[PDB]
Amino acid sequence: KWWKEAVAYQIYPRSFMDSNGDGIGDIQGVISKLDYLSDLGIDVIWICPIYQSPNDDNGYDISDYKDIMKDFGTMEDFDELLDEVHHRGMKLIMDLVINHTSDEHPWFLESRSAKENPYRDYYIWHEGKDGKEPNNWESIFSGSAWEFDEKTKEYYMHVFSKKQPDLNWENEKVRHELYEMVNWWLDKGIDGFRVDAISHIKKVAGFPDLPNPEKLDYVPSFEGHMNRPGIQEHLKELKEKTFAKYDIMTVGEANGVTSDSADEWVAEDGGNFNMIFQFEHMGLWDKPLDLIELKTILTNWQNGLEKINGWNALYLENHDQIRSVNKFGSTAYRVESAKCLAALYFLMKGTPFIYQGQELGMTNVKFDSIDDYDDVGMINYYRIQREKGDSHDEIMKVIWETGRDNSRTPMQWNTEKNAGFSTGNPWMKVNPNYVDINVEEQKSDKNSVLNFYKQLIKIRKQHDVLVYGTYKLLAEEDSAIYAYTRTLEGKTAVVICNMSPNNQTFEFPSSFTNIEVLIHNYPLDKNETLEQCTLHPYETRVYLIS
Ligand SMILES: [Ca+2]
Ligand SMILES: [Ca+2]
Ligand SMILES: [Ca+2]
Repeated sequence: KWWKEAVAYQIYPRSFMDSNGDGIGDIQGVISKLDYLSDLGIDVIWICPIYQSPNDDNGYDISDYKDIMKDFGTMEDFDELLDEVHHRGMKLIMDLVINHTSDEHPWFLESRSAKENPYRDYYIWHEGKDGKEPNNWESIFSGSAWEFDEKTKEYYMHVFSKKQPDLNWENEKVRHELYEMVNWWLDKGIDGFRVDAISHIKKVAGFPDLPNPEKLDYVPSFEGHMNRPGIQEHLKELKEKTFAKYDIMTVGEANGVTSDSADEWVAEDGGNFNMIFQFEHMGLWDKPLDLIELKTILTNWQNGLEKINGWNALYLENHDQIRSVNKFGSTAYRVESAKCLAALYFLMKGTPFIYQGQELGMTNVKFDSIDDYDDVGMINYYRIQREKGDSHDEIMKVIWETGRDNSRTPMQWNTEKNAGFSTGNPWMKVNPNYVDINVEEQKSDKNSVLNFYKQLIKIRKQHDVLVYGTYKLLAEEDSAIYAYTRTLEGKTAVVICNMSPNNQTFEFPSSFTNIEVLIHNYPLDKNETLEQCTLHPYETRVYLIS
């Protein structure tokens, strides 16, 4: 229940803060900015993988689960981070990556050493078919989902990058070792896990070919390994052997789960996770804004989980997506839309997550060279598509509007060199607009995006209706206005958001003994009457009704 009232902040450590001038963010960097997060009002800190890794996927390819990435620091630095986080009245949850390991993980080095060895079926191996791969499955990062090993004359499976071989969850020895590793971290006193790619662990037995109606070289293989039948057997065991033994919060990255099939994931009775990251409103790995479509999706999840006593994880950004201002708002009304977006997703029923930079209203970036980018997915995509005849401009268009690297440029702290993120050369170039968008500037401006998030966190903590209140959608047919209420006892909160770059008129959806304006991003017009709302572009208002 503490995780229900919590506000979470997601840190992408490589791009948060560098403290020793090598252009790479580190743990001591995070430690130096804990005041910032504490003063923001953050309850829970989720940190992206900080384990030993070759960084072919920036930490999500782990070669040692119990050692810290050398770039980030040592185990002592982590211990210091956890100790300092805990003394500031905050909690830390780690990223649990157990769908796959690095190909440099000792398990896999042994696994690939011979066709028969005790670690061979720790991963997924298969002989080829017709001098080619076992099947036509495409990796999520493009190319074949199978990599050939010359020594043992067989292919190993990787849903993601080549250096990320999938673990074999049908092997009980694999599960046992993972369970031991998980409990090892929980014994250290961490407060839970974000469970990475957990919906990809069950493969369709036999790994059959998928329908290829357009005769591609490789086929998008979601129907082969995402939320496949039988996955709940593993997840239920995972909970029973690890999570259920501790007072922690677990949030599973569960791509491919819909609002009607979310029961055995997040239901109060029998659910394997406290909450999940669902992607129906986001869309992973796709290559104005129908506001009503967004209404339907978010409302489905609100109504759907309320019915089974589930709990929603609320978010608009993360390290795998583009910036929300570009995706849902407007760059022509950056400051305003960022606040409008904030109030929109933050004040729904669930636990809100804040990704680094989101509270500043950071936007996408446009680098001209493919060499300026890092995402293994888009680098592969460039290479493949260019060979097929796509122009440089065509591919960069996709990368700019869609590439997740938009969310991995350094955190913008001030107006100094590299926005104060590093004294050296950042691993990824800083967004040029840092001279306008940074923490220092937004701290002293009471109308900044940063201070708006501070107000949101504060009013949510002060009003139980904003935490446990029932959600109801208002004015569904309005293509510009997203309005909804939160109701708890004699308290009704009315959240109004003008999701358009234009002025809009809107009748107040009225029966109250008291009304109060909890938050607003535009100055209040004195002549304006409550019933006739004249909303500016991306104006948002939250009324409290008694
Ligand atoms: Ca560093
Ligand atoms: Ca089995
Ligand atoms: Ca007005």
